[PDB]
Formats: sequence, C-alpha cells, structure tokens
Amino acid sequence: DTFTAAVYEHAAILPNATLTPVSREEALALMNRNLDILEGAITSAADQGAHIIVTPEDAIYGWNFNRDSLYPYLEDIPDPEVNWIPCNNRNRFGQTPVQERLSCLAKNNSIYVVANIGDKKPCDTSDPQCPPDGRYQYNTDVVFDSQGKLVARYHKQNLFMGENQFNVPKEPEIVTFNTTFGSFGIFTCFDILFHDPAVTLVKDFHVDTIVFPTAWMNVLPHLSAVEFHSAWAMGMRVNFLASNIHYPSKKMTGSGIYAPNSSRAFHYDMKTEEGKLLLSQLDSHPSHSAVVNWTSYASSIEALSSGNKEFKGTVFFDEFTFVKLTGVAGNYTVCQKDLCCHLSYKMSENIPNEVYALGAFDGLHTVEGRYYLQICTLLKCKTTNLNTCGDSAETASTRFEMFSLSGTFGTQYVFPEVLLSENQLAPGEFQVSTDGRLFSLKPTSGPVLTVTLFGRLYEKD
Ligand SMILES: *[C@@H]1O[C@H](CO)[C@@H](O[C@@H]2O[C@H](CO)[C@@H](O[C@@H]3O[C@H](CO[C@@H]4O[C@H](CO)[C@@H](O)[C@H](O[C@@H]5O[C@H](CO)[C@@H](O)[C@H](O)[C@@H]5O)[C@@H]4O)[C@@H](O)[C@H](O[C@@H]4O[C@H](CO)[C@@H](O)[C@H](O)[C@@H]4O)[C@@H]3O)[C@H](O)[C@H]2NC(C)=O)[C@H](O)[C@H]1NC(C)=O
Ligand SMILES: *[C@@H]1O[C@H](CO)[C@@H](O[C@@H]2O[C@H](CO)[C@@H](O[C@@H]3O[C@H](CO)[C@@H](O)[C@H](O)[C@@H]3O)[C@H](O)[C@H]2NC(C)=O)[C@H](O)[C@H]1NC(C)=O
Ligand SMILES: C[C@H](Nc1ncc(C(=O)N2CCC3(CCOCC3)C2)cn1)c1cnccn1
Ligand SMILES: *[C@@H]1O[C@H](CO)[C@@H](O)[C@H](O)[C@H]1NC(C)=O
Ligand SMILES: *[C@@H]1O[C@H](CO)[C@@H](O)[C@H](O)[C@H]1NC(C)=O
Repeated sequence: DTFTAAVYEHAAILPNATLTPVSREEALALMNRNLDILEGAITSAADQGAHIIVTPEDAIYGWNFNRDSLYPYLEDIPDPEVNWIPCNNRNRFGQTPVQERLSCLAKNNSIYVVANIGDKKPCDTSDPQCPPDGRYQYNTDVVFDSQGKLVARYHKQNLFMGENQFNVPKEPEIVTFNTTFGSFGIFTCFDILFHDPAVTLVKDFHVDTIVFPTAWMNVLPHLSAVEFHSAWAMGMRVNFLASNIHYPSKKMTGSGIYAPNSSRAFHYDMKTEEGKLLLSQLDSHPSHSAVVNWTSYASSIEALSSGNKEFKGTVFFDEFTFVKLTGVAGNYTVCQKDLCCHLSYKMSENIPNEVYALGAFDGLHTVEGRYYLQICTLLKCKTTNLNTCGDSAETASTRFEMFSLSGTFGTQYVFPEVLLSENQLAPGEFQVSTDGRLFSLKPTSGPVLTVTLFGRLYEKD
C-alpha cells in the first residue's frame, strides 16, 4: 500500500500590524485572503491524486502578535472526540468560520487537510493556571479528514523565543489520527528539537508518518529546514511531510516529503516570492525495524589521526573543536569531552581555495533555546581562514568520491544530515550502517556543504 502525499510552501499575506487589535471582521478578511491561496493548493493537490495535504504554521495570520492583537483571529476549537463535520453543521459550536472553510476544503476536495490556526479556551479566575486575560490561547494544528471531519487538534508544546501571544498546555498532547494509508502523528516547528511529543509519537505510539506545519528560520550548517527535517525523518525511521512558510527575507524556505530511506521531493528557494506545491508517493506502512547503534563502530576503533593541529570554531554560537582536512584523502579523529568523531574521505579532486574541517561538539545550546547537543560534522569552512569554519556557507565546489562519518554518541537520537551546494539534499547517495556510520554509496552528485551526525541528549536539557 502506497499514498500520494502533498505539501505546500506558502508566501503568506501578513497583517498590516499592529498597535491596536483589529476587529473580528478585519482579522477574518486577512485570514480569508490567506485561505483563498491555500484553497488553490488543496484543489490542485486533490486534482493530482493527493490523499493528504499539509499547509504551514502561521499560514493564515502570520507571526507578529501580542496576546491582545492575536485574540480577534482565534476560534474555540472543540475536542475532536465531539465527532464534527463543520461543513455539514456550521453553527454547532457558535462562530467558527475558519474551521468551517477548512472542513469544506477537505470535504469538497475529498482530501485530508492539515492546517495551523489559533485556539481560544475561555477560563475562570477559579483554576489557578488560568491567565489574568480570562483565556488560554494556543498555536493549534487541525486535521480534517476527506469527509470534512475534525480528526485531530494539537496545541504546540515547545514555544519559541518571543511567542508571548500563546500558552503551553500543562501536559504534552500526543496527537495521532489513523487512516487507510497509515497511522499519523503531528507536531509543529520547534517541537522537532524536543522529546515531547515528537519522540514519543514515534517510539511509543509507533506512527508511520509525521505531518509537520513549520515556519522555520534556516541556520546553516546544520539547521536548514530541508536538511534537518529530512535528517530527523531518517534518524526516526518515519515518513515526514514538512510544510513551511516562504519568506526569504527571514530565511524561511524549505518544504519536502521525506521517507525513512531518503528525501522523496524537496523545495528550497531564496530568489522568488512565490509559494510551491510538492507531491510525492510514499509507503503507507514503511519499515521502522532498521535499528542503528550510534556509538558501536566509533567506540571500537582507535584514533585515525595523531597529534594534529586543532582549533576552536563557532557553529551557531556553539564552540566546536575542529581539525582541518589536509590532503585530497585522509582519516581524521577529533574529540571534544565525551564525544569522539571519526572521518574517512576522498574528494573528487582538490579544489583550490576551499577548506574543509572535522568538528566535535558535546554541550548545551543556549542562544534562543536550551537543548543538549552532541555533534560530529564534516563541514565546508566559509573561506580559507580557519576562524570562518562553522559559519553559514551556501556554496562549495568540492565533490566527494567517498566519506564515512561516525562518533561516540551518548544517545540513540542521532539525525544524519547530508547537504549539498546550494542547500540541495542528496537522495539516496548515502546510507547509515547498523554500526552508526553515515557513509556515501556513490560519489556525491554535487559539491558537499556538510555531512553531519546531529545528536540530541534530551535528559541533559
Ligand atoms: C490503525 O488502523 C490500522 C489499519 O486499519 C490498524 O491495523 C490493522 O489492525 C487489524 C486488527 O489488529 C489487523 O487485522 C488483522 O490482520 C491479520 C492479517 O495480517 C495482515 O495481513 C494483511 C493483508 O495482507 C496486512 O494488511 C497486515 O498488515 C501488515 O502487517 C505486517 C506484519 O505482519 C507489516 O509488515 C505491514 O507493514 C502491515 O502492517 C497483516 O500482515 C489477520 O490475521 C487478523 O485476524 C483476524 O482477526 C479479526 C478480528 O480482528 C477477524 O475478523 C478475523 O477472522 C481474523 O481472526 C486481523 O484481520 C490489520 O492487519 C491491521 N492493518 C495494518 C495495515 O496494520 C491499526 O490497528 C489502527 N491503530 C489504532 C491505534 O487504531
Ligand atoms: C551500543 O554499542 C555500545 C558498544 O558495545 C554499547 O555500550 C556498551 O555497553 C556495555 C554494557 O553492555 C558496557 O559495558 C560495561 O563496561 C563498564 C566498564 O567500562 C562496566 O560497567 C561493565 O564492565 C560493563 O560491561 C560498555 O562499556 C558500553 N560501551 C560504551 C562505549 O558505552 C551500547 O550499550 C550498545 N547499545 C545497544 C542497544 O546495542
Ligand atoms: C534553526 C532554528 N530555526 C527556528 N527555530 C524555531 C522557530 C520557531 O519555533 N518559530 C515559531 C514561529 C516563529 C517565531 C519567530 O518569528 C518567526 C515565526 C518561528 C523557527 N525557526 C532555531 C533554533 N534555535 C534557535 C534559533 N533558530
Ligand atoms: C463546499 O461545498 C458546499 C456545497 O457542496 C458549498 O456550500 C461550500 O461553499 C463549499 N466550500 C468550499 C470552500 O469549497
Ligand atoms: C584511510 O583509511 C583507509 C582504511 O584504513 C585506507 O584504506 C586509506 O588508504 C586511508 N587514507 C589515507 C589518505 O590515510
């Protein structure tokens, strides 16, 4: 059994903003301007045979808000158990025009629709956890099945820096929906960097596929959307539908359809202002059985290089211990604290004025979010100057005939990243071994920007 997956990257119409909160009518008009565009993508996807379509986080109202300015955009989204088709019973829960339209879009096009909107939950001064505002406001994913029925509601657990317009639920919501084309899990944006609910859906609830509305700000060399989201799908052995906001001025671009084996379709564009609809086939029940011990090989072998010239380099405000790669071929080992990284490589030719380095990082990230990292990276240094290794580099000229990366990871959550010039994925030019080695299967189709083993130690957060 297979199915056709669709994702839409959306150039959103943002509200004029801000000062005084708009009226419901002004809020609704903006939301309908965005919905008219999403309607175009949903209908085409459905006409092209897609069983499900994911639309981005904040796609209907954007991201510039405080609690009071956000309020007029919010609807009380009921509990999915309530058994409701808003397209067939429009006023069951009072004034709900957005839910009604999303329900009709899914129903009239006979397709599952995943969208991100805002939930309002009025509360009284009685419960202590109730805000002085008189309500809870949540960043909410809604899922409508092919008949227009609300089948899932997910309130984002992991809020980002300055997302002050929203609340966090007391307990993480582990939201799943079952279909004739697999079991589906859902989470949003920054959730992909945490354990709850992301890891739990995969490891405990055994979902086949994740639907992921995102409004992702790209941070090279490891946290470009297409790169990290496909790495997480590969590391977690799950299908993954990433639907992102298109806003190049904020480095927002990178939607795709990912399988456990490799990427299946992807989109990156920093040049145009246009959205993009992607479609691709996937297995309904892929194999999740291909287990990897990430420290196996690396903890068995001895250092591949001795007494080398090592230097400190900054990668996304994190201080990595690096080792320059000298020669068209080599074997290097570099360590930082409990982590030892090993690389075996051979370039297609040595390109002049292009420096590559092997980096190790074992520590806590703190800038704009706290999370514990263990990273082994083969990266293209931005320039020939070693103090530029770990800086955001978008192009490279060095292809590689072979690579084999590994590390002494103190975690089972390691995401394998392969990123080519210019922010292009490499399907299926690489594989991961049961030993925890990220290695090439052919010479790379294009020049390499990075080959990384991105590990998360959730317990040390
Ligand atoms: C989400 O929805 C899914 C889909 O509906 C639910 O999964 C279904 O659960 C049913 C109940 O447990 C399963 O029914 C039993 O099936 C076996 C036959 O084995 C299957 O053969 C199928 C046809 O070839 C095949 O689709 C199926 O799935 C595959 O399983 C293999 C592993 O073997 C895996 O590799 C694949 O990826 C895929 O999952 C199996 O191979 C029957 O023997 C069994 O017996 C009957 O019991 C009935 C009573 O329940 C009775 O009517 C009858 O007389 C027999 O005694 C059941 O019919 C069904 O296989 C399974 N489908 C899939 C695709 O998983 C899932 O439970 C839902 N989850 C939640 C949380 O709600
Ligand atoms: C993944 O592979 C590694 C390597 O085999 C596994 O880690 C190893 O786990 C064993 C336990 O089975 C550890 O042994 C212990 O050694 C210490 C002394 O050093 C002591 O407490 C005991 O003598 C015990 O035998 C071993 O040290 C450890 N190695 C490392 C580097 O952590 C790992 O658990 C495997 N995981 C799976 C699920 O396959
Ligand atoms: C690389 C990664 N990118 C990232 N992380 C998180 C969010 C996120 O959750 N957003 C939610 C809505 C959003 C609020 C800010 O304005 C825009 C819309 C962005 C977006 N991009 C990252 C991680 N840690 C620090 C910095 N960046
Ligand atoms: C869906 O169809 C119903 C009638 O079939 C119609 O009233 C409604 O406007 C349609 N909605 C959309 C957004 O297609
Ligand atoms: C790297 O290691 C492999 C395996 O030991 C070896 O075949 C290869 O020649 C080495 N290359 C260099 C340049 O050290």
